[PDB]
Amino acid sequence: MIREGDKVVLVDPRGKRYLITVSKRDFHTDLGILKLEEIIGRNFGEAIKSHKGHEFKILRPRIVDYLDKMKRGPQIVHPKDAALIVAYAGISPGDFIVEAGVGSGALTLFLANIVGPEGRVVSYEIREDFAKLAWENIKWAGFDDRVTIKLKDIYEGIEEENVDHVILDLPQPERVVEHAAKALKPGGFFVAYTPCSNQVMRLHEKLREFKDYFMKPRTINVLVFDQEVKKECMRPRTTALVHTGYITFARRI
Amino acid sequence: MIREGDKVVLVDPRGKRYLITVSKRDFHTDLGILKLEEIIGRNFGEAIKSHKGHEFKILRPRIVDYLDKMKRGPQIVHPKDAALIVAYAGISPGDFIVEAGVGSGALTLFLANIVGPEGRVVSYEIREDFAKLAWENIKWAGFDDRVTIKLKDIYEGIEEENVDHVILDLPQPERVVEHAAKALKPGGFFVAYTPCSNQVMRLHEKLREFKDYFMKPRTINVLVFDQEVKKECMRPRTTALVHTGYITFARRI
Amino acid sequence: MIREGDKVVLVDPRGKRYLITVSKRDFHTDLGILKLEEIIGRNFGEAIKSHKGHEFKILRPRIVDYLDKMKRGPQIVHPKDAALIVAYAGISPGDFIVEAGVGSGALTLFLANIVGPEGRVVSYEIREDFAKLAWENIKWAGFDDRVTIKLKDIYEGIEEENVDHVILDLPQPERVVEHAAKALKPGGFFVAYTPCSNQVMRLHEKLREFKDYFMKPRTINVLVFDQEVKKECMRPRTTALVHTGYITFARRI
Amino acid sequence: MIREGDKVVLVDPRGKRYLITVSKRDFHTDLGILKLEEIIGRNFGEAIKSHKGHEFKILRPRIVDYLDKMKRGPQIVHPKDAALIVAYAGISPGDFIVEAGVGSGALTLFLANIVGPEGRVVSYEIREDFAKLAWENIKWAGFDDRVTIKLKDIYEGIEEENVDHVILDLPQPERVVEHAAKALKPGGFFVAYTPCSNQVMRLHEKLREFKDYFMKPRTINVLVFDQEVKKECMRPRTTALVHTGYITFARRI
Ligand SMILES: Nc1ncnc2c1ncn2[C@@H]1O[C@H](CSCC[C@H](N)C(=O)O)[C@@H](O)[C@H]1O
Ligand SMILES: Nc1ncnc2c1ncn2[C@@H]1O[C@H](CSCC[C@H](N)C(=O)O)[C@@H](O)[C@H]1O
Ligand SMILES: Nc1ncnc2c1ncn2[C@@H]1O[C@H](CSCC[C@H](N)C(=O)O)[C@@H](O)[C@H]1O
Ligand SMILES: Nc1ncnc2c1ncn2[C@@H]1O[C@H](CSCC[C@H](N)C(=O)O)[C@@H](O)[C@H]1O
Repeated sequence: MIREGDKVVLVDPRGKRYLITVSKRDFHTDLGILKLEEIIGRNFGEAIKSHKGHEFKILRPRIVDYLDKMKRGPQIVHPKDAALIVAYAGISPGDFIVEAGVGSGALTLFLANIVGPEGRVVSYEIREDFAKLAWENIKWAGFDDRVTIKLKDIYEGIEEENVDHVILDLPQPERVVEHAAKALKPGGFFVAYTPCSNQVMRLHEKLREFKDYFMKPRTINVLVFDQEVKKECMRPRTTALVHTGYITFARRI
Repeated sequence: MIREGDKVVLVDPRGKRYLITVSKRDFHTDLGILKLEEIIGRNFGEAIKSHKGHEFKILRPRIVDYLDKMKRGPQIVHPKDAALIVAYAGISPGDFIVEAGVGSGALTLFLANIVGPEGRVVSYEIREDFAKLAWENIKWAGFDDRVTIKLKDIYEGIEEENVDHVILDLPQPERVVEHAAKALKPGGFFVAYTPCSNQVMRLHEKLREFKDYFMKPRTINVLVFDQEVKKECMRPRTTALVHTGYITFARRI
Repeated sequence: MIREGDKVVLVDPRGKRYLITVSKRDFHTDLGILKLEEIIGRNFGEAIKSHKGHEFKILRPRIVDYLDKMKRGPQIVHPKDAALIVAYAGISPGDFIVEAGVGSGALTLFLANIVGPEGRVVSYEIREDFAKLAWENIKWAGFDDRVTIKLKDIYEGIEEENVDHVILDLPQPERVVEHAAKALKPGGFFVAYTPCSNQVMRLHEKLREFKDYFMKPRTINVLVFDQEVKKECMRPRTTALVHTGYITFARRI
Repeated sequence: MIREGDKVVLVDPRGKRYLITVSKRDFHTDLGILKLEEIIGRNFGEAIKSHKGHEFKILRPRIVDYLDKMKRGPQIVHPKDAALIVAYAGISPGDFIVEAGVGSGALTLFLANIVGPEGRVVSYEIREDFAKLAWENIKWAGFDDRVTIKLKDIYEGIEEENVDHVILDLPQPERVVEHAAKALKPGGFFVAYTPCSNQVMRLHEKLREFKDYFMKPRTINVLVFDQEVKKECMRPRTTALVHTGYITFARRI
């Protein structure tokens, strides 16, 4: 039951993915021209061929596909870091999240998927060009129902009340700690992602000032090694992404 | 609206958590005796005092509290590893998951929380004492509605059809690859956690045999460093958990 | 040609080492009493037996044995860190090194071994109990000929001239930068080991002030993983020493 | 007393090094032409200028400069790995080392520097073009006195006797274990560098066969992180070299 306007992932013989809207149009590939209207009426698992006879397999888009093919700026939160945010703050279906700044919306997409259609994410942003980019990513991924972008400076305050988590990727998360203490419910998490150890120190100094409002904070950083596994040789990949940012957690009350 | 039989987390002045069922009983602490009936009628955020005048703050249990206080055996999947499984396989609210072996239920609790009340997890297990331990953990955490434990050897087959993910923490995941190829929907993930590099090699040799059923597999391992952040000194903690297991992902067709 | 008063390493059937001075005495072990005079006249490679028949093999002490069996306080420079100091600063036979503070002498032993009998290490120290501990370790290891300990505060100056390397494990290495610029020959290294990232920042600010005296500084930290290699399972050891200190290098002129 | 035919390091205003032989020639640079005869008669620490007025400072070449500027092939042992070899096997001035294969001579240069003018390194090699490349590097660095290259296959045997260390960067170090057991003195080290975990497993199986000849083997791998230290931000460098090879040590008797 694939209809016109539906999104679909096409998979190459090389295993390359193309995330595509189904329409009566020509799609130009590396490996020939695809007649997209052929997809209509077909099912996931089936395939289409280019004019050169190369086969493209049809998959339902998953969160991994939207995240991988998203339009982005240079600074995003990596899936490995979003993964640890979700895990250590216990982010759950139905949660209400305040986040800032929205950026390209990578973290936002990840979180919106996790809280599900009855959860909510409100993301503050001060750059209208990034707000627009993120909004387009979020509509494209199908999460406009649960995510709202505000063009507003979160250092001036958080309008929301009884929130589950306040999640920051901002230059100065210490300017949000007081607002978060008021906005968060008992047991909710304050979480901040910060590239520099200078940021971590300034954040911790603020959290110490607010020690009657939070449990003991914890700061981590995560590294993921890829393994090269061939018939005659397993070893880690030679180079890795070794640093993106520190992640600090503080539980309210 | 805290009623009798409700679960509650009590937080120490030291920040220690006690995950408790509310009844009219006496609770014995490090810091004196608590009269749990006093919790009844109270609200989250409020507090109770021990007979020695020590204050215990009252929180709603979150997934982090269940995971942290769970009854466990010596071999569990760590939250950092569960986090990366969820992230790289795109595990989402409503998903249908086959898992084995259930173990103590740690990975199962984590996944059950992510898939939500309309998702499902079916966990196979061959040791009835672990099946019982996991079942008691899952009922305690409130997930009996969405998780089912089967006392059955998954090497003999997977009954389920059109599953989103098959997720393994088993000595021999290569003996499940064919069953998973049949059970998984197009685009679903096979994921296996394995402590030893020998397991990774055997698994990859099997996935190569089934290269027509899966995209190119990926194997990772994740390390999380804790930071020590004091007024005058920030540095990583001296010692870390540096290895638990490798994680392999292969996407179906 | 093993004589009385020689030092010798005795190796257990379990592979445990005992670094011992050969005299006509009784040595009490886990595995029985050893008659040490029986070593006299023997050669390296041969063995002695305890009164319970357990065999102790006789080796010549190497630097690894002195380092491993040295009397120490709680804060030393680890061999892995000393290794990188030697490597990245190009520490060589015949070099003249100024070091501070001596501590237990661990770094000093390592460096003294590398510069050889014609190199020299001068180590400054302000605590006389540590100066004595280090001196006893250095005499025991046979390096009194090339190492001198000074009971003097290196923040007040370095007397030495045309030195190859100034090597610091001190709370405030920035108070030594100016003295080191004067003491070092052209192309010599300033090197500083520091546990905290706050120390690294203060040091780098000082080195920026002295940017006309040094090349661009480099700061590293080193992690060594142990592998567990059994017949049926290879994997990294579960836990590791993941942080000791950062190491900063700056080459003079 | 810089005379003609001497080697010198020239340092750029940008901090770039040029390792050069002093002759009456013209040296063409990025920053103008250098009249190299001007160096004659001068001292280390002084400078030459290009015709364009840019200053090049004069340093004595150190092992770090030879290692950094060496002509190499694609596969060398990294200084961090050579560092741990030296450290954990206790490689010392005066040692006699057998090494294979010589490669580009990077490990050989490192080791030759450590053993000093009275130590010896004998390196076996089976490819004549690499033997020649290494020989040219070793003569250039000034170590022809202490290093000998043999065009010979070390799997056929080690001619040398009472050696301190046998040091391997070979596809199959297990084919050398028996020869090393015979060649090594009591307490000498067998050391092997291997990129793949499969090599580590085959090597350990051979060392278990020879367990009456060696103490318990140890396998490590080393990672060095670079830190970025700017006035307003300290953080690890984003990317790192995360794997080169494992290093296995076994002490003879
Ligand atoms: N005070 C503030 N309030 C709201 N947004 C802010 C802010 N200060 C900075 N920002 C925004 O925060 C963003 C940091 S980049 C955030 C990237 C995002 N986490 C992603 O994964 O795609 C920038 O877009 C910046 O404009
Ligand atoms: N073939 C098989 N089918 C089902 N369970 C199996 C199995 N082989 C081993 N097991 C079970 O797999 C488990 C591995 S320990 C699993 C721990 C779990 N992931 C947690 O986080 O708590 C054991 O309980 C073992 O009994
Ligand atoms: N200004 C100063 N001058 C000389 N020594 C100093 C000093 N400030 C601190 N110290 C000494 O520096 C030492 C730091 S611990 C050094 C450990 C040593 N690197 C080892 O490996 O064993 C202490 O012994 C302290 O007493
Ligand atoms: N059996 C054998 N005997 C001697 N050399 C061998 C050998 N098998 C392989 N080799 C050589 O071993 C080398 C591996 S590359 C060694 C690189 C070297 N450690 C460096 O740092 O520069 C190659 O030059 C190869 O020709």
